[PDB]
Amino acid sequence: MEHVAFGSEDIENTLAKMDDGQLDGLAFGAIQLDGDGNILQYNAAEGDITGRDPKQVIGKNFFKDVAPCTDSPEFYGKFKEGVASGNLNTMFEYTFDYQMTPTKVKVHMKKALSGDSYWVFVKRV
Ligand SMILES: *C(=O)/C=C/c1ccc(O)cc1
Repeated sequence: MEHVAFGSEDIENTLAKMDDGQLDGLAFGAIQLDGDGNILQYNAAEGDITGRDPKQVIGKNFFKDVAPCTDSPEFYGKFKEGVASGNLNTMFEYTFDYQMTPTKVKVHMKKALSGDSYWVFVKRV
């Protein structure tokens, strides 16, 4: 493992050092999105939760193609408000149910420290 707790206050600073391999050492799912919702990074824990193969989803649009069940005010609407504002820090439960067994999770979206990119962190509940 990497030693980082889900929901940690300074998670964006800790995950700024991780390349894709390091991200694969987290205890929770982690996705890095650009401001349009294209997938930049997608770790092994997330693939275990959702069934997606990480290298096959990087470059895809999370809200349009990968995760249409999240294209809603309750998930994508929060994301795009945060992108537009340039600030995002929200944690909520959600169900992932697209071409998969419905899976209840806790989601934490947080703007990355540098640049303009956005983390989506996920764990089972
Ligand atoms: C709903 O369509 C959710 C889909 C989904 C969520 C999270 C992922 O990493 C992959 C697909």
